[PDB]
Amino acid sequence: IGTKFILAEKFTFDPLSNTLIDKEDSEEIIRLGSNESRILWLLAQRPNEVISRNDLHDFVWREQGFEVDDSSLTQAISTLRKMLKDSTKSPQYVKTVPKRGYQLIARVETVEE
Repeated sequence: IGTKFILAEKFTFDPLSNTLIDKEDSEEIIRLGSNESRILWLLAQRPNEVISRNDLHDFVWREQGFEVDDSSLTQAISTLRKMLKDSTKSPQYVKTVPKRGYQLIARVETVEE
């Protein structure tokens, strides 16, 4: 329902507004793209589960909404990694599973509804 979460105890994420605000820098606010938010939505609906490209497609196919096509899955993941300021060579907050999809490792702390 757009419940606010803190990611990785480093960033405050508002799914409702689709924005990420760095806890260490309140002036640093990054807007999240359509498919980029679709990923985190599926992760919110499937905590601790790997989200595939087919899963993303399923979300798009569901409801009466349409895909804006801001970016691909992998591209959206790259953006998410940048937004969370994760490691390039060995990310510790975003996990990639070969031939399965992607899974968020960042700790998810409930803030408010």
